[PDB]
Amino acid sequence: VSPKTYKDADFYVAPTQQDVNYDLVDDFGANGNDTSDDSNALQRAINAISRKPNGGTLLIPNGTYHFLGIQMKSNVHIRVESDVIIKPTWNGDGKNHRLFEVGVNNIVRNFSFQGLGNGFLVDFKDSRDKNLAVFKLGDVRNYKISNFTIDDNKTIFASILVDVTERNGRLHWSRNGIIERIKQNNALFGYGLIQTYGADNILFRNLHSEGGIALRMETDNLLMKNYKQGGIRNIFADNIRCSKGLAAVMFGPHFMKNGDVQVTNVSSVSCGSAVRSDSGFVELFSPTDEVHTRQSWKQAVESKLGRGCAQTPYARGNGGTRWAARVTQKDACLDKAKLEYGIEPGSFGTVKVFDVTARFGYNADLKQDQLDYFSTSNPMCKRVCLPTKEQWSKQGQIYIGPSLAAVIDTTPETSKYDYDVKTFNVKRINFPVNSHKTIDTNTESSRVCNYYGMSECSSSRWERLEHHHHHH
Ligand SMILES: [Ca+2]
Ligand code: NI
Repeated sequence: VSPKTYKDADFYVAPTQQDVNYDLVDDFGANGNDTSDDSNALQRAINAISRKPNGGTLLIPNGTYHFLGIQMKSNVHIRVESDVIIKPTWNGDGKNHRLFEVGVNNIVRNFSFQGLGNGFLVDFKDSRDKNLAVFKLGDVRNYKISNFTIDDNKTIFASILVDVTERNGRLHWSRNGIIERIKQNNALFGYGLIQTYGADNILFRNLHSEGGIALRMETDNLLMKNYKQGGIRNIFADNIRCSKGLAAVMFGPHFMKNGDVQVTNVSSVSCGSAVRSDSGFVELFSPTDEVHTRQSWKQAVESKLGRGCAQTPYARGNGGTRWAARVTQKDACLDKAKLEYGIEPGSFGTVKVFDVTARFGYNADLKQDQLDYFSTSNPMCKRVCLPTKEQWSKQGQIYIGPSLAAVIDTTPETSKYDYDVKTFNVKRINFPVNSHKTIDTNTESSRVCNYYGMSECSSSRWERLEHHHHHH
């Protein structure tokens, strides 16, 4: 079997007309030389540009800029010179920030943002703000974002949120685009370069995440739960790479029913696996006017579903009055929950991954529920470490240690909502004897690691100091 082919114009069509072309410093008064905020300048430039029926280009010239919460607009095409450094402007209000928002609070049509030459840098290393994404996308169509390195500091926040937004009683999200030639350094395990929530006809290409997951197809979030709208469809990716992370490519549908995805050329070095699949699952949320306790919400649920059909309900945020519970993964329970609440576990349609190469290493991101898969090849749990509380205060959520497999697949969960990640020409390099090529639901495991008394990771290892950057 052969992969499906395509051309860049299938996703993104560049402008044929242009009314204006400006320079961020010369025309708008950005200062590339001090540490002042350049947000106003950038936005004034963007605004002036979208004013014109055919828009135009704005050049961001060499220098160091500070931007935050900028609002993109239709028919603006930003070009960024290769010695630019972009930094998040400081904001101490403790909320979730992004450098750039595309179709989040408006509607955006023909838009691009491109590094020239060898690419530029977004730098988070000196930021005091932990809550940062580079781009958040909503209602945007026909776009290209392209060319740069993100120097992260394990912030909370996939860097690029291919996300939904809410306008006039429905959800909206991005249709045709390309996101390509981006490297991320020093990402947090539970995050990475791309996270997708709602997406039609998007090409993801030449993307690399150091840590976490490069292409996270984990389709979750409030608005989609509530509106029963969103998810991803007809996604193409090529050249997805992981280093010192969980996975290059990950499928995790949650509650959303997703479309088709095709991936070619997946590589990883020193990651959990090159490809990862999770089963879908259902959470039932208690009503927002009823006052509930954990035990009362479990009871409402076991009442309609059965003894044993609810998992341990957790708290909705702070408050303590609103509750959510996972339906147990048993066809029976899942069946009644379908009949009774009209909702089921999520899945993906046709999924094909071509050319997967996983190179063994010693510094993968590892989840605690994966450690027992070392039983066959690493029966003394060598080279696995626990991060200190200063490094990560919820000890046991993340470990650093040897690669486990080419492909991890937890999808066999359930009967009716199972989905099929087809993989082709899968290779491993330098895995030890008795190790796993695929890990699934049936794979034999057995505790060999000290979960909470094993030795702790050096600062050097946690902070990836051995990696001297050369994007310079
Ligand atoms: Ca400045
Ligand atoms: Ni760097």
